[PDB]
Amino acid sequence: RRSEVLAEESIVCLQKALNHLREIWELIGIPEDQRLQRTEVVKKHIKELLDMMIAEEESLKERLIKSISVCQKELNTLCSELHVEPFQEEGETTILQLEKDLRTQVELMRKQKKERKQELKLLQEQDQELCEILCMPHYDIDSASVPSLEELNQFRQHVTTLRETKASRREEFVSIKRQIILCMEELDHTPDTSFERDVVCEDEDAFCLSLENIATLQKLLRQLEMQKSQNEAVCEGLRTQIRELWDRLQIPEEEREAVATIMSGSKAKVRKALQLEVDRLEELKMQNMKKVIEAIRVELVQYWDQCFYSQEQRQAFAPFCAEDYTESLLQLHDAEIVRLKNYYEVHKELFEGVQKWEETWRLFLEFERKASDPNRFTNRGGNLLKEEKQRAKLQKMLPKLEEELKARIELWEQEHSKAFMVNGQKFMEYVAEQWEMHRLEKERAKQER
Amino acid sequence: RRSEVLAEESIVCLQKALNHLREIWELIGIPEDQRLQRTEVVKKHIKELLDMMIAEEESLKERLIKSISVCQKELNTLCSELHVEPFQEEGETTILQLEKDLRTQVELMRKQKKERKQELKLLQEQDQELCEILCMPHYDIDSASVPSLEELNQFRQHVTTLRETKASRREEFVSIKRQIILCMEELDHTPDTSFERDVVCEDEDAFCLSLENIATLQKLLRQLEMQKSQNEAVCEGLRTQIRELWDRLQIPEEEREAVATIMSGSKAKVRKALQLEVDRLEELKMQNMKKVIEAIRVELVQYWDQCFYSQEQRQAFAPFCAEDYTESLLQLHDAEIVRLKNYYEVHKELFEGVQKWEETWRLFLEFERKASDPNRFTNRGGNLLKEEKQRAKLQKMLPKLEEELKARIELWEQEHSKAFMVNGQKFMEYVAEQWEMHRLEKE
Repeated sequence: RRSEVLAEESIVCLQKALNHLREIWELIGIPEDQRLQRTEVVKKHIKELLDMMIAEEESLKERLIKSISVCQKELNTLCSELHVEPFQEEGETTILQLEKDLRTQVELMRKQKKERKQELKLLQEQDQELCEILCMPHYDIDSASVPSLEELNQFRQHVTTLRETKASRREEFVSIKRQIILCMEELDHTPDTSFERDVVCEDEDAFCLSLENIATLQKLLRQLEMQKSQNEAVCEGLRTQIRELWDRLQIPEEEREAVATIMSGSKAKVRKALQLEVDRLEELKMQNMKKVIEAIRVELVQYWDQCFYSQEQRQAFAPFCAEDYTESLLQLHDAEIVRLKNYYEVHKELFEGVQKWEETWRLFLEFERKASDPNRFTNRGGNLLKEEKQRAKLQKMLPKLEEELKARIELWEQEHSKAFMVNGQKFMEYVAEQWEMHRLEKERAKQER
Repeated sequence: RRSEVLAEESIVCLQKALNHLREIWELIGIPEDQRLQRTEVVKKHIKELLDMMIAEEESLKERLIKSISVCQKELNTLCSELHVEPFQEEGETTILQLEKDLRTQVELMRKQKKERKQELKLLQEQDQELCEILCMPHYDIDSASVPSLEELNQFRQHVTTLRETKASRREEFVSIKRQIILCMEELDHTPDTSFERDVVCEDEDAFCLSLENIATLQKLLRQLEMQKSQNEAVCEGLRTQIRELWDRLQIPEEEREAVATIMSGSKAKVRKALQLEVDRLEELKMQNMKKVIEAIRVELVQYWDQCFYSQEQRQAFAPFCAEDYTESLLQLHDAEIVRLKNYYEVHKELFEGVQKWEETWRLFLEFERKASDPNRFTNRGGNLLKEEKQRAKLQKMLPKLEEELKARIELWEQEHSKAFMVNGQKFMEYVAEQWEMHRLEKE
């Protein structure tokens, strides 16, 4: 109302000024011509200014009103694209205020739109990122244009669940790697594969966490466990074989407790040591049986020096040589030597007398040689009579044997049959041949007397 | 009531405009703040403009008053100078019209001021120009400041009178110049003086028409006129002497006419010719008296033989033997020939007898000679008788003559006295002294 009064005040000012100008035009003489020529200037300036400001405001009405008319199309645009009810009031209803508020709400909803597009951009920046790793497809909108709150939250839950699954698969990767490492450390493997080097050495983050690479990881663990299982099986075999030779040989407590260290974790370089021990134990059995079989062969030689010996009867055997020691060899020697022992115990006295004859014979030859006077009396060993005295006893002992030996031999053929060889044939023929050489020596020495 | 109408018209326009603009401010919601601002803008600007208008009007009004004041004082001062005729118009004073009027009157007063001052300068210029030539004083001022109409009149009348005097001086100059010209023509002067040659040859406009050169001029004219008068007087004297010589001489009337042309003016030609004429006439007179004197001398010598003379008588008189032919000498010779002719004529009867005796005696000697020589008979002229007879007659006449003659010779010495001689002595003795020369010639 102050302005509405200041208007009337201005009018009053004008009227007063005009009155004054009319006064000073009277104090001095001034024609109506110059008076009108001076009032015309004032009216001109006035009209000019009035037209100026009134143009400013008249144009201003059109400006604000057009601004509103456009702004409403703009809001109807921005309330359709964005599912939100338009806002308004019913008091002012003031052109200025209405225009200002309309432009305000428009700017606001543009900020909203920009924020939605931006949020969408970030969501995409996470989506394309994660989908590359899990090898999952995205995402079917397909709107680089406009979104909605419902759709926004949908994609939000989508991404969050994606992060959940990604974290889970990451945990799986972690654990399985933690196991694979131990397996490779056990088998002493070292990767040597592009994939293996990725898993073990690239040390995250990797890889394409699609079901493919994961399945390959699982398969790798299965392979390491396969090799480990193989090791355990084989070395179980060896560990059991050493128990076999344990029981067969001796299995002492101390030795067993010693090898018990080797009776441990299969999957290593232990295998070589165990195979070494097996070859060593087999060789040990071979050499032990070698000692035993050698000994028994010596006993065979002794028992063949006890009776016998046709070298063809020595060759009547077979296990001589025997560079191979196939255990059963021992089982052969046992049989032959047992047979030989029993057979000896059967014809014991026979062979006893058989040696008795050669002993008595050689001795008797020595005594006859001493009695044949190589020097005698002058060069010999007294007593000289006792030598004859025993020579007689020997000479009595011989035919008692010869008759007793010719009996058992002739009895043996009836008992066993059918031939006889005693490093010569038969045996009493050798005897008679020795009696022959002796009696011939004596008959020839008799001519020397 | 028309400017007032347009004024109320503008008030209406303003009111309407304010109403409409306020209405626009009510339609569109203006929070009064901007209203109160804009109204302030309007009132401020308009009050500024109107105050500019008013201030301009006040400045111009006060200025007009100042102009009226200055022009008023100025007009007082412009009324004092020249003539005090202030002018006032009754009716409507009217500030503007009064200013325009006072300004105009000031303009006109300045105008006639400059006009009268310039006219003063010009009048002084003419004044000096003329006063340089007429050599008159000027003027009684010079008071170059301010003139009055009356003073203008005084200077004017002064100049007019000066022009009159100038014209007069020039007229007299012309007349006297002409006269002097004719004078110098008469005597063939050829000016010769710086003044003479300015006057004659320079032929205007000079010299200084002062009292100086005018007095000098008239003095020169007096000199030349005196010269001419002297000359004419001399010529008149010559003419008079010539006339006197005419009266003294025979002077033919047919010879007195052609000599009238020479007796004219007083030119040097006339002068010289007159002098020559006089000299010629004096010489002629002298030669005439000469001829006459010589003639009288020969008449004397005619009479110096008839009775006279003797060497003493030849020495007697004879003053003329130097030829000074005056009228006095003429008179002398006249007296002598008169006295001589009379001395002879008085004794003419007494003088003839001498020649008679001498002739008679001479021829007597002739006859006495021819009658003595005896060779006569053979070689002489007859008649001898006549000869002898005549001789006898002679001897008869001779002594009878001497008788009648000796009576007159003694009678003359009885008068004037006392003796006479002729070529010695002589005379009557010589008469007888010849008879003895005959008487001795006979022995």
